[PDB]
Amino acid sequence: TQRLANFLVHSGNNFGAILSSTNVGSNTY
Amino acid sequence: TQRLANFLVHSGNNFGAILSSTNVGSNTY
Amino acid sequence: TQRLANFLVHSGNNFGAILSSTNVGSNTY
Amino acid sequence: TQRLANFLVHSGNNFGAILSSTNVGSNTY
Amino acid sequence: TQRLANFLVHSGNNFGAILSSTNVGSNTY
Amino acid sequence: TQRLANFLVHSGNNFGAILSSTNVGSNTY
Amino acid sequence: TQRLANFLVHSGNNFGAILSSTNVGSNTY
Amino acid sequence: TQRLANFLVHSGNNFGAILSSTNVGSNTY
Amino acid sequence: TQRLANFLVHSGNNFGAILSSTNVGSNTY
Amino acid sequence: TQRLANFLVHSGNNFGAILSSTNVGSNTY
Amino acid sequence: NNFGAILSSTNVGSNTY
Amino acid sequence: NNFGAILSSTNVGSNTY
Amino acid sequence: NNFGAILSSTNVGSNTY
Amino acid sequence: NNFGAILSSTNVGSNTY
Amino acid sequence: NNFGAILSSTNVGSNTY
Amino acid sequence: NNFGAILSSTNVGSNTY
Amino acid sequence: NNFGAILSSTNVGSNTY
Amino acid sequence: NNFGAILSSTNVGSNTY
Amino acid sequence: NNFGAILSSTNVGSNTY
Amino acid sequence: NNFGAILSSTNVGSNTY
Repeated sequence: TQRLANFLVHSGNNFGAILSSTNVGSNTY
Repeated sequence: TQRLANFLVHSGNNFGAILSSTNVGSNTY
Repeated sequence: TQRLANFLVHSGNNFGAILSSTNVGSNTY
Repeated sequence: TQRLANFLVHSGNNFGAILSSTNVGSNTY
Repeated sequence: TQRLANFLVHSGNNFGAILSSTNVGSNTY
Repeated sequence: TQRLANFLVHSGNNFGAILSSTNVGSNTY
Repeated sequence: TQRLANFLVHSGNNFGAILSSTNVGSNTY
Repeated sequence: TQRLANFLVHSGNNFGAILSSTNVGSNTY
Repeated sequence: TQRLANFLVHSGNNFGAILSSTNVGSNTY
Repeated sequence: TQRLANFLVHSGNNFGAILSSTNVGSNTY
Repeated sequence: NNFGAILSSTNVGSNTY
Repeated sequence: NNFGAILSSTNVGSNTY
Repeated sequence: NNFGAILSSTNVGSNTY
Repeated sequence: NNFGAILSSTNVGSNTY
Repeated sequence: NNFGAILSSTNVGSNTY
Repeated sequence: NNFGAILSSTNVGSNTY
Repeated sequence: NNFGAILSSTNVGSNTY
Repeated sequence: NNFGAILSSTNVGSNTY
Repeated sequence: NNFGAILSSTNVGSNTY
Repeated sequence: NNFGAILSSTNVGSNTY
């Protein structure tokens, strides 16, 4: 059982998520 | 059992999600 | 059992999702 | 048992999903 | 048992889905 | 323009969905 | 324009969703 | 424009969602 | 433009979500 | 523009979320 | 007289998991 | 007279996990 | 007379985990 | 006379974990 | 006469963990 | 000699939104 | 000799929003 | 000789928002 | 000789917001 | 000889906000 992962990212301008996990509620009652 | 994954991304301008997991509720009651 | 996956993406301007998993509720009660 | 997959994408302007999995509720009660 | 798959896509302007899986509810009660 | 809807449900044991909207990806690349 | 909706549910044991909206990714790359 | 909604739920034992919106990633790279 | 919503819930034992919005990542890289 | 919402909940034992918004990462790199 | 809807549910028994 | 909706739920029993 | 909604829930029993 | 909503919930018993 | 909402909850019993 | 796959994409132009 | 896959993408131009 | 995968991406130009 | 993967990305230009 | 992975990224330019 062997798992290998490789990631290479190049970003000029970032306004969002890269390799990220985001949670937002924004709920209304 | 062997799993290999490779990722290469080039982004000029990012406004969304790249290799990301996002959750948004935006619910209304 | 062997699994190999390769990904190469080039993006100018991103407003959505690339290699991403997104969840949105936007429900109304 | 061997599985091989290769992906190459070139995107100018993205407003939707590329290699992505999206879920949206948008339900109404 | 061997499975090989290759994908090459070139996109100018995207407003929908490319190599993507999308789910939308949009249900009404 | 008038819309009227009425729902009545009686459930002993639930393992699935009742009056629900579910989305599952379970995709593989 | 008028919309009226009524819901009545009785549940003994719940393991799933009742009047709910659920999203699950469970994707693999 | 008028919208009216009424909900009544009786639950013995809950292990899932009632009138809820849930998001789960559970993704793998 | 008028919106009216009414909710009444009775719960013996709760292990999940009632009238709630939950987000969980549980992602792996 | 008028919005009215009413909530009434009775809980014996609570182990989860009632009228709540919860976020959990639980991610792994 | 009914000009709307009448829904009746009656269950006699027990639920065991 | 009913011009709306009437919903009735009656359960006689016990729930055991 | 009802021009709205009437919802009635009656449970007779006990819940044991 | 009801032009709104009427919600009633009645539970007779105990909850044991 | 109701032009709003009426909510009633009645529980007879005890909760034991 | 090819026993696999060869995919070639060539685009000459510009994309304007 | 190729027993796998070769994918080539070449774009000459500019992207303007 | 290739028994795996070779992916090449070449972009000549500029991105302006 | 490749029994794995080879990924190459080349971009010539500038990004302006 | 590659039995793993080789990743190369080259960018020539500047980023201006």
